[PDB]
Amino acid sequence: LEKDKIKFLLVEGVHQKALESLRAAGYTNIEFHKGALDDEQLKESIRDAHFIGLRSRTHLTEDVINAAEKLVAIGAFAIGTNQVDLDAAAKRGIPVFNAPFSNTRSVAELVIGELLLLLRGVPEANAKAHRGVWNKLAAGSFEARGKKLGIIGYGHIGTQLGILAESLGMYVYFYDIENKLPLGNATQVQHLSDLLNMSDVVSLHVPENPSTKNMMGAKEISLMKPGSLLINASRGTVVDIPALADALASKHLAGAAIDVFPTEPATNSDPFTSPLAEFDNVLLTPHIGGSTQEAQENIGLEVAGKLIKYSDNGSTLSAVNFPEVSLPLHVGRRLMHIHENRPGVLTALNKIFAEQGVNIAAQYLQTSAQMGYVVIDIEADEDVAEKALQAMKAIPGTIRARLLY
Amino acid sequence: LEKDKIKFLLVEGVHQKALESLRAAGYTNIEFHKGALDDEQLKESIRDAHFIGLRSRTHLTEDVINAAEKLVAIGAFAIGTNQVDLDAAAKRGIPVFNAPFSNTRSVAELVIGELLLLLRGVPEANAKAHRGVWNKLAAGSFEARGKKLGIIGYGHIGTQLGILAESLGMYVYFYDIENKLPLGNATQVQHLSDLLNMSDVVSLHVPENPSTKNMMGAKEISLMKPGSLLINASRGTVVDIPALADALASKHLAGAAIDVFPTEPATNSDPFTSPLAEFDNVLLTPHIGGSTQEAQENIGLEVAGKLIKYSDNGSTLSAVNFPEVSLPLHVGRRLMHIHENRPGVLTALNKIFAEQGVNIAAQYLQTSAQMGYVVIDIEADEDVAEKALQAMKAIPGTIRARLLY
Amino acid sequence: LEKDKIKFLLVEGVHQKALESLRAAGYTNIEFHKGALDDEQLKESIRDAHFIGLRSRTHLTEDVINAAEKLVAIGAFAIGTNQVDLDAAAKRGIPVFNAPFSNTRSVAELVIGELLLLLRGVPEANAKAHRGVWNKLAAGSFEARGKKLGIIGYGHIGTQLGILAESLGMYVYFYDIENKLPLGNATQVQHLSDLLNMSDVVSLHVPENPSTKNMMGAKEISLMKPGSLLINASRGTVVDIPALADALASKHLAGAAIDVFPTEPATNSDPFTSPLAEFDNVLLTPHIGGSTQEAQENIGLEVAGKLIKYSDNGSTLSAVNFPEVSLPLHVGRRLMHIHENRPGVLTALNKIFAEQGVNIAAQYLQTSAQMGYVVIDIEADEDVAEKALQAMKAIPGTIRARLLY
Amino acid sequence: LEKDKIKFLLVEGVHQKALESLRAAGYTNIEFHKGALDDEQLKESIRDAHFIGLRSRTHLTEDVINAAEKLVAIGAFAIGTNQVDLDAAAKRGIPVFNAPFSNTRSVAELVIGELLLLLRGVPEANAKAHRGVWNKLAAGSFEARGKKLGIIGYGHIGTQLGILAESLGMYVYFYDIENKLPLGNATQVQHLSDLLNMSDVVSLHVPENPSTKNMMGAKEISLMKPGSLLINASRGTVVDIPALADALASKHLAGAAIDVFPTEPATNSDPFTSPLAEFDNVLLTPHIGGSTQEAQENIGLEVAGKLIKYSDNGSTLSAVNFPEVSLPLHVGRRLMHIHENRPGVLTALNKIFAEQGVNIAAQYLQTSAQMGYVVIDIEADEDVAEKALQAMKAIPGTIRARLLY
Ligand SMILES: NC(=O)C1=CN([C@@H]2O[C@H](COP(=O)(O)OP(=O)(O)OC[C@H]3O[C@@H](n4cnc5c(N)ncnc54)[C@H](O)[C@@H]3O)[C@@H](O)[C@H]2O)C=CC1
Ligand SMILES: NC(=O)C1=CN([C@@H]2O[C@H](COP(=O)(O)OP(=O)(O)OC[C@H]3O[C@@H](n4cnc5c(N)ncnc54)[C@H](O)[C@@H]3O)[C@@H](O)[C@H]2O)C=CC1
Ligand SMILES: NC(=O)C1=CN([C@@H]2O[C@H](COP(=O)(O)OP(=O)(O)OC[C@H]3O[C@@H](n4cnc5c(N)ncnc54)[C@H](O)[C@@H]3O)[C@@H](O)[C@H]2O)C=CC1
Ligand SMILES: NC(=O)C1=CN([C@@H]2O[C@H](COP(=O)(O)OP(=O)(O)OC[C@H]3O[C@@H](n4cnc5c(N)ncnc54)[C@H](O)[C@@H]3O)[C@@H](O)[C@H]2O)C=CC1
Repeated sequence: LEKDKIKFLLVEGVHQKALESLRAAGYTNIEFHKGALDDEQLKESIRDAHFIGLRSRTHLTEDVINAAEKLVAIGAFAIGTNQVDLDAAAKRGIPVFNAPFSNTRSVAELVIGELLLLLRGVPEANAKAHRGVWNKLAAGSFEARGKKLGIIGYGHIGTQLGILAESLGMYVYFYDIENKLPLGNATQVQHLSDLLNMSDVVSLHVPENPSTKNMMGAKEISLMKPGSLLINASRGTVVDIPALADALASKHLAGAAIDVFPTEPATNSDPFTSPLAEFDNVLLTPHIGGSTQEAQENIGLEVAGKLIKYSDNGSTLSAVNFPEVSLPLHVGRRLMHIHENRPGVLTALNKIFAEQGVNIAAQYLQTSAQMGYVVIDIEADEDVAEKALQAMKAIPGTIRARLLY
Repeated sequence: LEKDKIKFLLVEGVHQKALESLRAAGYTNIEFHKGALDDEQLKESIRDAHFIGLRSRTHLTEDVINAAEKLVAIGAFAIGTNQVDLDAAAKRGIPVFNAPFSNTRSVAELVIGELLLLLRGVPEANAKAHRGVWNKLAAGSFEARGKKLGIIGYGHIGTQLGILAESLGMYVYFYDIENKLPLGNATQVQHLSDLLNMSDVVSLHVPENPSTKNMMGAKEISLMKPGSLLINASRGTVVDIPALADALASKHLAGAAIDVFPTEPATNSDPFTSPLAEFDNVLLTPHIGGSTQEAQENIGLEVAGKLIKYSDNGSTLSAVNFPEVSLPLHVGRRLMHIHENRPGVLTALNKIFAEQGVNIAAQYLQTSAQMGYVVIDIEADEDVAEKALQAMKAIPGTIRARLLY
Repeated sequence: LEKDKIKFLLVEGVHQKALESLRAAGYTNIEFHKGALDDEQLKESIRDAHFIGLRSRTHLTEDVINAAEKLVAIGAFAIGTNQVDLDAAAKRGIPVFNAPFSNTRSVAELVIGELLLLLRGVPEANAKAHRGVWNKLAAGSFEARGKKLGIIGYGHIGTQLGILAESLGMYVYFYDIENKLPLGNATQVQHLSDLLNMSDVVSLHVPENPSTKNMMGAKEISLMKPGSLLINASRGTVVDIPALADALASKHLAGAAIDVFPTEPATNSDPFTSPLAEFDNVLLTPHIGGSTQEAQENIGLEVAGKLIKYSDNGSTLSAVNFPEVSLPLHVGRRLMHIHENRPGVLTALNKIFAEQGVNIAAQYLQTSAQMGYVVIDIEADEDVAEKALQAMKAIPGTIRARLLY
Repeated sequence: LEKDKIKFLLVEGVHQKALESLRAAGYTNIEFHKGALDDEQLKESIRDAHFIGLRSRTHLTEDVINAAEKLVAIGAFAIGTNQVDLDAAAKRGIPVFNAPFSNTRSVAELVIGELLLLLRGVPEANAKAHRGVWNKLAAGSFEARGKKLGIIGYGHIGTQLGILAESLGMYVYFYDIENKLPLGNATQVQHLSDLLNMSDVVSLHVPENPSTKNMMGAKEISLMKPGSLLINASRGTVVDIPALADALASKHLAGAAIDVFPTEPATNSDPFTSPLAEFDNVLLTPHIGGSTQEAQENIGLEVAGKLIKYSDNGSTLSAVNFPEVSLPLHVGRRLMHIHENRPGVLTALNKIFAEQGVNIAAQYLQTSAQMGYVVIDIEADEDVAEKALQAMKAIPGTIRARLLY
């Protein structure tokens, strides 16, 4: 304590729940910033920080990282991590954590909201009325009850959209490359062409990979029904946008709602441009599918939590660049040791304790191609432990070591 | 039999379902127009029409009414009846029907879909995207789940909305002038000003009358929760729009969705205007709160129902310009008499039967200020019912009479 | 008022809500008894009572009734009415009311409770342990989730059992002689033999009529599956009990739960006897399917309510021995008149008013084979009304007449 | 391959599902008995058994354990393990498995079905019917819906019960020693004495330990609601039965249902006794709270699972007499070592590899007071893994070792 000494750098305004999680766990040394940092402020604030929490805007680059001399772990208080040089962090024994599934509710809700209005032609009607034009009609406008919703991608987000969708009395269909257990009354469809053929609304919730690239093409969309609707709040590489423009202006689709795009304005000052901008029957949203207070508080708890666990017990459960290891806290003293993955290391580490008659209660080592990470609980008094820490460090191939408690 | 001679006039493209169930009832004499008729064509095609179904643009004026020789009843295949001269129709013993509550589901689905998006600031963000501005920001966006919906007017629409909002995880509170039995875990607040203080979202669902006129004024809006949303898809008299504008401008409210206005464009070619058109964080819809295909079908089944029933059995249950009468069909010949509300008419009608030894089985007479309407079941031959009808037709004060069967 | 004068006799301890309903409506002249009355106390308490409320134990016999000289209406605060001489009451113009559907919840709950334990062999195990015998086994014992429940009789009770049954994850099947709209996920089965063939538990909810007499016979029960269960909380004539004994002792059925029997102990002191009494795997209950506080308070409100409505406005909606008539309360003064169903009466009644220039606002007459009942609102001051009341009485065929307000 | 040589012994008629999923895993060497084995047959059929699955009557005693030459692991296909000598099994490096929570649904369905009937006084009324007494009386019978269920111990069973009780319309409150996240609209009461004051039905679902021993004593029972019900299907230590008897006798409680007792009959031929056997308004069941066919199948899938896993990959996750170890299967040859918990063993094991240039990929060692258990993945040939195994087997302190693959 010596915890009043362990420093937390937090940028881009994470949720205050992250901060109150740290305090609750006795970590008060917090430097907090609402916005993002230029390099000279970043390189300067980070250099004596044991942990950093950032969002999607800060680039933790190989050099920024090597400029940080006391850095123990990194927390992406967000989903994405590409703003971070994982291999750079990993070579310095710095694990990186994220919040992969902490805003599925926000995405599910957005698609409900959006399909209701698109079904009803409200976006077109809303834009028209902001330009003085009144357009009252029932023809072409539908209720949601009794319509068939097709979910492409039945994961965390796809499944919970399913539930909200039944609650409103929609029939729910879905297609995954994996077989899944239908929830509520949902039905899996074998071929995508059949799902497309009988859905009134189609919503995509797939990840970003060669199999999902331009997955919704001219061909696929020609397979949706006349007057159907396409929503993409997944990833911007998933839908062929020019194919969709053609489909909107020929009126094969009645509308659409898009949140993610092949290229996205780098910041809020840069211009947004898309051929879909000229259609009033389309909703366009600045990749905000997950951008809520509720979600921002979820991520702030999970990721703040994840950092505290690692500080307090060395858990790398769910680290994205690192060997996963965690150990239930039972007995004696905890140490950890990150090193190059080569023979003899673990035996040298344990030999430090066998030689002097010290018992080892538990140990967990896991490896990646090039690196090994181990946690040991040993039974000894403070002194012996301080000293073994010292000896652990000298082991050929040692990257880093720490006495946790 | 007789049913073939009975001509039905349908204008303005009512729902096929009206034709279908008129047909199932044994009514096949039908002139159907998907469009509106012109003075010249209306007056020549209604000349021999026993019934007419119309929508919102056909104007049933005393001129037209008094020319239509054979007319028995009118059906407004809509909620409103301002297009029809109710007083003239009444004067000729012609009941007017409509469908005040066949729109319930469309208005509720609309309120939900709007409150989802406003909470998320999507309308404003969509507006910005369409003009090339990217505004990615999670501050101020909220999930719907966990928030408090405050419903004013817990009737047909209020209650069904509360159900949906509970399926979304919202907490449902309401305020009404009389005491209501709550559905699910909704909660009646006894004072309005508490209902407004606590609500994240307020939605109005009340009639148009002296007591609701500008009921949401500056005072009431100033009581709503800071950063809350107001939604009105009830009627256009109900909310002071200028005061709503001030509330939005000062940022006391974070948005609204208005579907009805103090005055509305008559045609669709007519221009629309509103102080609220200056806000991107406001949804403005052209009074389409009930404009769906499903609603058109509800209205179609129900109003045809009401005409078929009035035809087959004289029921004026739910007529809007008329004494309400209904009588279970059990026995004998049923006869119908419409007359001036003055002493002695009822007696003379019944005397036709008493004096010739004919037993009366049922009779229901109700009155308006000015008119009497009475249905009668008698126990007699066909001949007798026929002569009776003739005598009835000559009772002083008589407006019209009919042998139903 | 003159309401402090109108007397209510209440026997057999109806729920106190009935009493507080009467007070709320200004009727305080209440004689209340917990138990039932012998004839000499009954003939004596009833003779000056305008209304009586009884249960299933008091026999209101033709003579008891004729002994009551001020009796206006009868209320069966229960379902059954056979304890009452309907034709005797009806010939004196006394309508009889009941509570036909005010305990469906109590019956639905009982069958849930009972099928859970029967599935689990708990009744047998419970009786065994009260005799010192411990019998722990899993074989033959099942959970309710995933079992198929067959409802024979999908009415008020059958439908709500369905809902409770799905809540527990049972598959719900049913058979009715009428086509019905399935609730939740319930399925109608065309032939009874198929329902019997695939139900794990079968529960009967049919009325008492020639079509339901011994409906469950040896034949039918040989059609249930080995180890299935039969529950009857409908009527005692519905199930062939000796057929069921044979089926229980051969173990074709694993158990049963019966609440109603062909003959039932006339009172609580008389001996109950049945061949099913020797089976521990059978539940036997003293026709208590509907016997709850909740139900007793429901019936007390409905029936007390029904009496007050008739006193206050002459409504005979739902009277079981009487012509149904009711009139919305609009204008002037209300009178009612019960009479023999013969020509001339109604004309004489209305003539009383036509002759002196008094307007009639509304009238509702309805008839049975032998009797007519009419309600009239007329527009006159107190005096004219008192007098017409007097004249109404003298009309040949008049049974009874009353000035309500 | 090897899997054929691996003999599985199943006694006491476990669920077919155990055989099925053992088979799917590639394990077909199976001796199955639907019944219990006698000393003489058990000891000769287990002699070469690699695994054994048993129930409650087979007594795995140190005599049997130490004779069984080839035994690797034991599976208690039940919740309890008192029949197995855990300490002896541990001493020989033989883990014991069971299924503590495969019974959840059966106990909940039981509590519901019992609370339905007790509220309705059916047990007492059924008891009377069976001896020829008819007791038709609605006073004191209540519907379940609207009443308050008070759950003590909101774990696996507590929570799932609260869900069912909410489907029945009951209000769900709970009390637990640590803070729980409520499901549906359940409500955690912070003081127990408030939970007891307000409850109409109390149900206990807590472990057997020093803190629960007679936790429902005279004091606690006297705090329950007058006319309330107590249900215990947790464990027999938890409730003072004599004091429960006094509460029932004084009519402070209106009934109870007890499934577990301070001592229980061993065989089914043994006699049962309880002061509570004097009450008709008490349900007594022979500790069958989890005795269903479905539970037998759950337990069958799960325990076989645990044996198959320990076989295929060494996981001792959830073993009851053993260090818990689990390791993701990624690379190389996996080896397993069980030994005395004393300095120097770990080091010698790892030295076998370090000194011959063999890379260690993962390792998980956990310890009990007295024993060490460690799994290891190495990067080496088949020959090498084989010689290694031999050397490992000779490390001082070694109890047993195994080349998993
Ligand atoms: N719009 C926004 O602001 C945000 C976007 N997302 C994105 O939404 C997507 C889904 O997120 P989660 O549901 O949590 O991911 P998930 O992994 O839980 O769901 C992905 C599902 O897609 C299925 N799938 C993968 N490839 C497929 C293929 N090519 N064809 C058909 N099905 C396929 C997988 O089997 C899996 O079930 C992700 O790409 C995520 O990044 C997530 C949060 C916010
Ligand atoms: N946007 C659209 O196209 C449509 C608008 N509507 C309008 O919606 C409104 C509500 O419709 P329904 O629920 O069907 O009507 P409803 O008659 O069923 O419900 C009206 C409720 O408001 C309550 N109420 C009356 N005055 C009140 C006051 N002063 N303060 C608080 N509560 C009051 C009444 O007690 C009643 O419960 C009506 O004005 C109707 O014309 C209905 C359908 C479509
Ligand atoms: N156990 C008790 O303490 C009580 C018994 N009951 C009895 O339960 C029965 C059902 O009550 P409710 O559901 O309110 O009556 P209900 O009339 O609402 O339901 C009767 C249903 O049975 C169907 N049905 C009639 N005859 C049939 C036939 N022969 N074959 C197949 N289906 C047939 C009808 O179509 C109708 O849907 C009644 O007999 C009632 O008296 C009701 C309350 C309490
Ligand atoms: N009748 C039967 O045949 C069966 C009996 N059981 C018994 O049921 C009991 C509960 O089972 P599960 O819910 O699976 O256990 P669980 O471990 O999942 O739940 C136990 C809960 O009780 C709480 N608790 C512990 N001590 C407490 C105390 N002093 N006061 C209040 N709460 C306390 C714990 O925090 C935990 O939430 C166990 O004793 C188990 O052995 C389980 C299955 C069948």
